[PDB]
Amino acid sequence: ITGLVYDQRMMLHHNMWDSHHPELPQRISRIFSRHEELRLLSRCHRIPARLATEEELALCHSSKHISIIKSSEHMKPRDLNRLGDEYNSIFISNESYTCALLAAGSCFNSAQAILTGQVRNAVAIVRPPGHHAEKDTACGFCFFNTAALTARYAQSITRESLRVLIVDWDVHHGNGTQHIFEEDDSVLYISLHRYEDGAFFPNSEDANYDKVGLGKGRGYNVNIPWNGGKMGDPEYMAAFHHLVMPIAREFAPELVLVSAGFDAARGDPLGGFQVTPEGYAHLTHQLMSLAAGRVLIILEGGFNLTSISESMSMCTSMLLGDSPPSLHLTPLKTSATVSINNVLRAHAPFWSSLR
Ligand SMILES: *Nc1ccc2c(C)cc(=O)oc2c1
Ligand SMILES: [K+]
Ligand SMILES: [K+]
Ligand SMILES: [Zn+2]
Repeated sequence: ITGLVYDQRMMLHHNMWDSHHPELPQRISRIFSRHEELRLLSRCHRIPARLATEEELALCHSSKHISIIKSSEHMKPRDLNRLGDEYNSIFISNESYTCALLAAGSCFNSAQAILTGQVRNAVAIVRPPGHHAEKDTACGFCFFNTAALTARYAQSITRESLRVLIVDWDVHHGNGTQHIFEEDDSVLYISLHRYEDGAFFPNSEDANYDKVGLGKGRGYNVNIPWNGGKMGDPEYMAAFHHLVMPIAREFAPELVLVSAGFDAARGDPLGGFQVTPEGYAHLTHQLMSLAAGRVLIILEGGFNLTSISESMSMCTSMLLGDSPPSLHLTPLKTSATVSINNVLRAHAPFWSSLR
């Protein structure tokens, strides 16, 4: 069966200076409501949220970073503003730390539910997001790297070398996730993201296809960067067909984590892409063929409330075993073919399935 975790307390994190900032509290309540409306909620096993512990945060983050974000709990508005401004694209309220702990702890409980056999797969409707967060810093609406921490947490209750695949289909590069595992061959990081040769957030060449990992982790970092404007279902289905799925099958993960931002969705003001809810359903359904179905979908970005609610609900529908909706309709944009070919050339030395 399918687990679901959601806790309205994660809505308390808010922007006190700009109440229309796109990373809204109602992102998670709208997704939760849509699950209820589509009668998906009643079909799931409800997994309780919990706080991550500071020891658990230290799986990926420095004690300094943990301490600094923790300290924000007690700050007056002026110092919250000052601290937030020390990072790239961060706002902080007194509730932020607690919400970031709940987001992480919720995902640990979800991974635990899967790994103990209580559920086969699970969805986590959480905020604030995580994948921009680095070992030592907050970034891009993210405080702690929830997905990265969850991979380590999974390893901490099974085997240090448990093979974890992280598929990051948030429209942005998960810079923090890449860096945390860059020298690691136990965690395969595969990200699809708008890149625009560095013009798209977070604006680093770290996100390019030629960054394939370091040391023993060489080959275990797969960046699929998009250039030249809007991409959609055809391009994402093709990237999964040619790259994500062949590499994933060869890696043979024992657990799949999805950094599931829905900002590549049709309608997203930040992403500018047009992946459909049906498209996200097919991506989910493909990932379910891995790791004996052990997949945990973790909300990252995604800022059109209707788009993210429809899209994530479709993912949960697939997890629950529903038939994929009818769909990949068009030839690829030429720059997407170039992107896919660039990644294939970059990773053929490491994956026999690409040769
Ligand atoms: N990084 C960023 C911050 C704020 C935004 C708003 C308010 C709207 C938008 O379309 O994109 C944004 C991107
Ligand atoms: K991504
Ligand atoms: K890696
Ligand atoms: Zn994003």
